[PDB]
Amino acid sequence: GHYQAEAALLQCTADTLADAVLITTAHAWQHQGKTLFISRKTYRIDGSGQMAITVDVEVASDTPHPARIGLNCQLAQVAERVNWLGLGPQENYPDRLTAACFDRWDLPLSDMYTPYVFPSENGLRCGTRELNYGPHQWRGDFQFNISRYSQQQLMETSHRHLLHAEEGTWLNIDGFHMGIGGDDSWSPSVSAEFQLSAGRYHYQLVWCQK
Amino acid sequence: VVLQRRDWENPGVTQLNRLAAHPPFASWRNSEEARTDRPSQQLRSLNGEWRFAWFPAPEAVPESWLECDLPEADTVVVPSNWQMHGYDAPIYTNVTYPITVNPPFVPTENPTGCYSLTFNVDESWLQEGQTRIIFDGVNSAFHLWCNGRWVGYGQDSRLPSEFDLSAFLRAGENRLAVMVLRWSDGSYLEDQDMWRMSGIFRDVSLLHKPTTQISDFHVATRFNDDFSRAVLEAEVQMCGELRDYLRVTVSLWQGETQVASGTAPFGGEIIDERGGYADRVTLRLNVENPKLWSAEIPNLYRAVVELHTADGTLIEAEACDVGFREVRIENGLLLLNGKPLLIRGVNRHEHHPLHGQVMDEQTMVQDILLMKQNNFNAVRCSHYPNHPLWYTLCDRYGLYVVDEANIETHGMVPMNRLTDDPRWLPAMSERVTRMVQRDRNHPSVIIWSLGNESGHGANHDALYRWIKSVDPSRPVQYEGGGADTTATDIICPMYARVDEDQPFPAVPKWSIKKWLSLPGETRPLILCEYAHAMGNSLGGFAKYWQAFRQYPRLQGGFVWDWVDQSLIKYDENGNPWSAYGGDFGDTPNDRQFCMNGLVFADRTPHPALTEAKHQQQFFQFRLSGQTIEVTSEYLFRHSDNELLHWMVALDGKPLASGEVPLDVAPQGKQLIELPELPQPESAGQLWLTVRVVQPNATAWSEAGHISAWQQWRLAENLSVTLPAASHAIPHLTTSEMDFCIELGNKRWQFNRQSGFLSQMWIGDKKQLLTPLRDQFTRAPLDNDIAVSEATRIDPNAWVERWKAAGHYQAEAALLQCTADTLADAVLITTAHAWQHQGKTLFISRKTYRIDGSGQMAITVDVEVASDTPHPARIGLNCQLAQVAERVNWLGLGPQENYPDRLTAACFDRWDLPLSDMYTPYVFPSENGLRCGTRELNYGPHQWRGDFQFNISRYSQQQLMETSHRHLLHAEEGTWLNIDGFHMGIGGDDSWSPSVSAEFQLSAGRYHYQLVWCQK
Ligand SMILES: OC[C@H]1O[C@@H](OC[C@H]2O[C@@H](O)[C@H](O)[C@@H](O)[C@@H]2O)[C@H](O)[C@@H](O)[C@H]1O
Ligand SMILES: [Mg+2]
Ligand SMILES: [Mg+2]
Ligand SMILES: [Mg+2]
Ligand SMILES: [Mg+2]
Ligand code: NA
Ligand code: NA
Ligand code: NA
Ligand code: NA
Ligand code: NA
Repeated sequence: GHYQAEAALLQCTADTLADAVLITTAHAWQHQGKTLFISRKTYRIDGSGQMAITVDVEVASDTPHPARIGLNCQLAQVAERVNWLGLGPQENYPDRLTAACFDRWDLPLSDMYTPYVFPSENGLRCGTRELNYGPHQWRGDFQFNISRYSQQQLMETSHRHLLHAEEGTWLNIDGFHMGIGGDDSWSPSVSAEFQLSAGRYHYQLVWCQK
Repeated sequence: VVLQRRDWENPGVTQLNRLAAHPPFASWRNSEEARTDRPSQQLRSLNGEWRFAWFPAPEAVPESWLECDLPEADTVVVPSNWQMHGYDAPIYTNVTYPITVNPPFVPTENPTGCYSLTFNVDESWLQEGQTRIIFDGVNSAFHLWCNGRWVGYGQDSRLPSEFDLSAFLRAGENRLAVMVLRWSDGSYLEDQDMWRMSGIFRDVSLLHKPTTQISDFHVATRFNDDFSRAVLEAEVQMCGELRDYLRVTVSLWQGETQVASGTAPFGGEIIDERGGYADRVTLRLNVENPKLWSAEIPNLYRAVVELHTADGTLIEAEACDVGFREVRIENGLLLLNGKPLLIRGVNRHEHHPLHGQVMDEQTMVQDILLMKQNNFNAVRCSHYPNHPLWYTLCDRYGLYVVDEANIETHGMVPMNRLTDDPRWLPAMSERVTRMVQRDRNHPSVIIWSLGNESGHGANHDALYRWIKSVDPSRPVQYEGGGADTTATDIICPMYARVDEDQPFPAVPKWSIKKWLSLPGETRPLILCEYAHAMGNSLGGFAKYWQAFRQYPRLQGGFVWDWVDQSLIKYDENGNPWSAYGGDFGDTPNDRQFCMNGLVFADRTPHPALTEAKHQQQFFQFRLSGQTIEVTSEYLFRHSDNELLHWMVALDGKPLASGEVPLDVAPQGKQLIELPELPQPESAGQLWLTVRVVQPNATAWSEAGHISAWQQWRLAENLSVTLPAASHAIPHLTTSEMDFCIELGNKRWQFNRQSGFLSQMWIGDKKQLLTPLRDQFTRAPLDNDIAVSEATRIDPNAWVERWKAAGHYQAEAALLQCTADTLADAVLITTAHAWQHQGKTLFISRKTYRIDGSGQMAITVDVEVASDTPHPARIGLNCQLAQVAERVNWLGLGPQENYPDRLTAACFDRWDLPLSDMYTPYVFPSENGLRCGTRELNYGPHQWRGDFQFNISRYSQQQLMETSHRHLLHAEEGTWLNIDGFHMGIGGDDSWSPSVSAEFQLSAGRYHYQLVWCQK
């Protein structure tokens, strides 16, 4: 029920600090009485404008290891370029990133999408410390993809020519992402060291304006 | 003549007047005594009280000593090593010879032990037949006199020397004089990494044989394809006068049943143009469906060899235990009785902490029992022939033995300088040939070894072929010169790693997996030494066993090694302490490098032993849904003394348990279907534990012995239900120097100059003696230190890199220390930089969140500079004020376990006395860690999370500064180390970096979280 599971709110509080506002949240994703994931976050917005998001996730040991642990949202902005400090310039995944180099990369938005004829998750870049898109900057240690196509649209479409640019830009920022495998394509082929099996996961992001 | 000839400085003379080697004799004059292995009146022990005098050199020995007792002499127990009686110091050196390397010469100051014995010989022993003396072990060379007359000379410390005394003895009182030299040319071949001692250290006895005697006999057993038929072949040799009326009978016995018998006159088959051996005969006995010998089932028969007259008068009888088994290498696999062995082996020196190198039955039995109880099936005689009883016990209890010649020339440059020299071939040959002649009839001996660490010389090739020629029944192995030379049937490296190559010039150690498939290579690989168990070690052990099980031609190895070579010394109050190299004034020395055991010298187990037991299990398990699949790794036995106990628990709380009898054929599988398990009410992780129990006692184990276990995680139910909001609210008191938080009779004090929780108060009672600080270092393990020779330092060793980077000197510098008030909590935020000489090694960012329930939530985020050596640990430490009796935890245990040595540990609720949370390694280091812990309880304290911890009365600082365990003092309160992360311990070897990459703290950024509350 990973594709069906809905977020249920456990906690949502706000506190005023010396030079910041702190929002604290907790969610559970459940499928037929079973808790698959728990997400606990703090958002800390300070006087400089930077929003620090600290995320701690629990994944039930007996549920299949998840494909990714991250956040997504649809930005209103459509910008021409994507600028990042991390692995590139081309698409790279945890078990396929040796070719990629760490550096400052700047590509048009369209290069951040790989037009596989059968559409799927694509265009990820790993080992990223800084991502820039229009006025937005994200900092941390994350994997990301960015495009005009949502994960849902990619999931529901069988041919690349039937894809349509959605309003704004879909951003997926992951703290962790499963390997892609490929020893073969007709059995589970992702190696254990690339499966998200740790049980507890932590990542932090800083979101600010350029 | 004796002084003039200096036979102890001539590798061309290794003996004078010594009798031929042979299998164990007792010269029974009663066949029934021979059958039942009862004592023999013809074999008398001379052990007990002898007289002894120490001299600095053989030139210092007064001539009168030959004729009568020195009044200056003392009375001492024999067998003994004279260093153990305090006459001079034992020397611990590893590679470097304890004498100047100048073959064949030894120092002129050559410690000389003068032993003598006045004893009675009855006339009946001298009127007829032959009286010989037997010295089973004399280190390192000796001259023998009897009633003042020179008898002979012997070398090789590890095999018996025998001399005919018939013409030297008189009726009544006789006197033996034995002049034992510490050093001789034989010492050049005796450079084993062990204490250098000397003396008459094995049994001394007298044996009476008739003039017409059995002088030798060899037992072979050959089989048909399915081992349903066997032929026992016994070759027998005689000395004395040949007569037509002489006969030999060989009988085979199964318990009290005679299964076969053969009789013949002397006279062998024609072997060449000059005829045959008139003084030998070969009897052949057919055996149908023999019971086969193995370590699994050590079935033994008894062979009795009788020399007699045609009309039935017995002259004498000899006998041995016979094990029907075949050892062969076929298609690259070592087979026993047609099945591929998986060698669960260990190297074992003959060592006792009180008695030195003197071995006794009790110590031997204790070692064998502990080995078998810990799933070992094989032992390597590192590096010399053992005390004869050892083989008899291995025959009877069931262990595979590698019998090894007493040859090690490690200290030579290059290592084969002597072994490639034809001048040293005679001396080397006697150490090989006399071992074979003695031990060839033992079923436990399955492999011959040419010695240890003597490079590869032409002499090895010659002696390899000699053994292959005289004994085709056993493979020959030898490691020197790169582990895969033409002098070895088995690729037998030492400390070759599983996946990692070590490409040393000329003698590389390939990954064992890679080694097998090198172009042209076809042999099986069995490590003669692996998993160096020095101190806190055996990291990565499971990696070897995973590989052994996956690759057919990887057939195991022998752990180095069984028992720590520590010796007992006494303090001023007579209290004993464990000593090592250098503690006896011995110099130069190699310090603690003599201690590499799975067990302490007194046979108390190190934590590593349990890891060995678990990985060497004979049953394998898989879980699929409700089904447990049990696979047998036995080759011969059905599981006829085994039952499976299963237990399902929820965070340590038993929910269901049952038992099923195991009925598994060798190599077979059994499926056990678990019953419907009731859903647990509470949240948490369900764990399945299975264990294999032996309901019945055996020769080697008690009833209820656990032989195997395994755990799996089952269903987990994550906690979604929030704690009911506590009504109380903590109060922050700010001052210039401190942030104080109060909640009832509870205070938390954070120093604002340092940025650490410097104190906690429960009422008016202090909880901390030292502030809670970050710790990134450990008191270095033997593996960390990585020294095999005290002189040499490896700049790549972990301790060296840590020291050079300033990890042990690093000073915390405060970056940020702030306090905030939330609706229902106080939030303290800190950041520290650890720096050495301008360079930042680590940054620690923390939050402490204290709520109304009195729980302190600590979040820690650490950055580690990518160019600093990976740190030993990422954690916190403090000295608690409390000293409590018990430590209680939910996590891996009960024993000490580390990230790369935790497979044996089980997740459960464990409760131990505080003292059991400290492992008393003789050389102190980081110790007592327990991993995968979710909850820890000590006195009033509780910590929750996912962490590793150790807890004890010794700081890392004291452990780092103290060279011997007995010098450690309990500190005030209790030192707690709680780690989010801890580096592997390594152990593949202990003289270079050995911690595998997946166990090094290389991630750059680390996060862990702890909750500290009062229980
Ligand atoms: O305790 C070590 C153990 O291992 C074997 O080899 C010893 C070791 O000594 C070091 O000085 C050398 O650098 C290294 O080449 C060698 O492996 C030996 O067979 C054992 O008897 C014992 O010393
Ligand atoms: Mg690369
Ligand atoms: Mg000599
Ligand atoms: Mg050596
Ligand atoms: Mg006895
Ligand atoms: Na699709
Ligand atoms: Na194997
Ligand atoms: Na050693
Ligand atoms: Na059974
Ligand atoms: Na120490």
